[PDB]
Amino acid sequence: IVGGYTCGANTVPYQVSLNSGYHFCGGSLINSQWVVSAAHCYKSGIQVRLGEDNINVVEGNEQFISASKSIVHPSYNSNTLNNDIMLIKLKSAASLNSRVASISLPTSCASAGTQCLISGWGNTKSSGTSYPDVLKCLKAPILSDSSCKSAYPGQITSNMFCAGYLEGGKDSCQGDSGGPVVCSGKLQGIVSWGSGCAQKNKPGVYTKVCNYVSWIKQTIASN
Repeated sequence: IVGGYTCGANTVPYQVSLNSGYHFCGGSLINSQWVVSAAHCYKSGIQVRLGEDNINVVEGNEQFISASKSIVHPSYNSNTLNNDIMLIKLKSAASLNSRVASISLPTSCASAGTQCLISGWGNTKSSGTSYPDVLKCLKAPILSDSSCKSAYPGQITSNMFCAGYLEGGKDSCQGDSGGPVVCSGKLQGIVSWGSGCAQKNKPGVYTKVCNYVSWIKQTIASN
């Protein structure tokens, strides 16, 4: 997260870290046994870490649960990142509490201007790279359709939306992958892609979760 701020220990209970001997992506807890992330965050043997703040230090409130299966959307396009969503089922149900809680899926898409909360342990610099210990936050508004399409000419599909600041300086970055974009208590987006990080006219492009609610429900139910 570029230009964000320390969220504060477990102030984003639904935020999770995908681990492969190291943090490589973010994720959102949607129920005691399922996590929503980006399809580009796929890999075998992922270990989900819940209740994390300082990913470099075991603080005592974490729950490490191996993913029993990571299901990428059937229509995921690796080149464009169209349909960049993935469901991860936990080998076992997480113990939900004040530091480990799920986020509600949307029942309708968010309007331009809707301010959201984006979080993650990604790269904190727009040039080069520096990773934080604790979870970083960022309040960013959803960008209008036209401004989104102008920034990424012909690269924005209906399963994507922009959010951030066109003047740059504040944005998500590599490491935030799969992380949440919560607006009014609803997970409306997933950290997907973008041109650089925090560049002017190059805001974060996020997976439009509202478009995948039926798929998510259908996948969770038959798994």
